[PDB]
Amino acid sequence: PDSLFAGLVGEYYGTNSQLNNISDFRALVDSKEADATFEAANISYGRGSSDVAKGTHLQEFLGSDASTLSTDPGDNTDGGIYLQGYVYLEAGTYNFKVTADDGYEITINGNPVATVDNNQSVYTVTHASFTISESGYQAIDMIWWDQGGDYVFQPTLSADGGSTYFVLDSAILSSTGETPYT
Ligand SMILES: OC[C@@H](O)[C@H]1O[C@@H](O)[C@H](O)[C@@H]1O
Ligand SMILES: [Ca+2]
Ligand SMILES: [Ca+2]
Ligand SMILES: [Ca+2]
Ligand SMILES: [Ca+2]
Ligand SMILES: [Ca+2]
Ligand SMILES: [Ca+2]
Repeated sequence: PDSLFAGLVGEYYGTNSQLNNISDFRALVDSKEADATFEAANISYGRGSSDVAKGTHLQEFLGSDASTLSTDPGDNTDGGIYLQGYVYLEAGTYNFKVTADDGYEITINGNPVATVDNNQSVYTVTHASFTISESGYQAIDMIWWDQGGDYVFQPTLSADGGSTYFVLDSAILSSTGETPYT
């Protein structure tokens, strides 16, 4: 049985090779078991400096969510996270606005909805809108990585045409698509 919690299933991977793009991070994910798992219940991480994969920087980055880490990973030069689960969204139009260093990819119901396929110092991108056809728990996954240096990841979502944005957190996240009461 997979645990039911109000969050996404989180996996952290570190490496001593360079992460330049999404494909490099996905290859890392596919190469081994996660270096740590966690519950991603408040997806607003960092900012910090001096490499996410070093020392206690991952704990600092994950903040509130770090108390669910399965282990304290050892040092690596580069690292990132893979998150997967469900998010409750009513039918309608939405768009992401993401602050990040380095890059990332977010997909909903299998379709990319926010992508930066390269390294970058902290930058905020307002992404194009997408539609949700039916209200309910939508499948969502996220990739984010740090190639080194500074690191931050905050993917906010608007349901009202960019007037207001919210962080994805325990109000609407579900690890399995069942309703959490936690
Ligand atoms: O590639 C752009 C560049 O600024 C990279 O160096 C870093 O320190 C920063 O966090 C970013 O990853
Ligand atoms: Ca894996
Ligand atoms: Ca560590
Ligand atoms: Ca924090
Ligand atoms: Ca906590
Ligand atoms: Ca690197
Ligand atoms: Ca960086």
